[PDB]
Amino acid sequence: GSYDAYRTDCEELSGARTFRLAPAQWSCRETFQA
Repeated sequence: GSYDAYRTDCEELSGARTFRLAPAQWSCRETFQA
């Protein structure tokens, strides 16, 4: 994972989302705009 430490968030948002959908929906979408 961990594409220059940017998508290291976004791999939860790809899978772990089912048990997150807000506490982690706070980085991939805006730290680099997906």
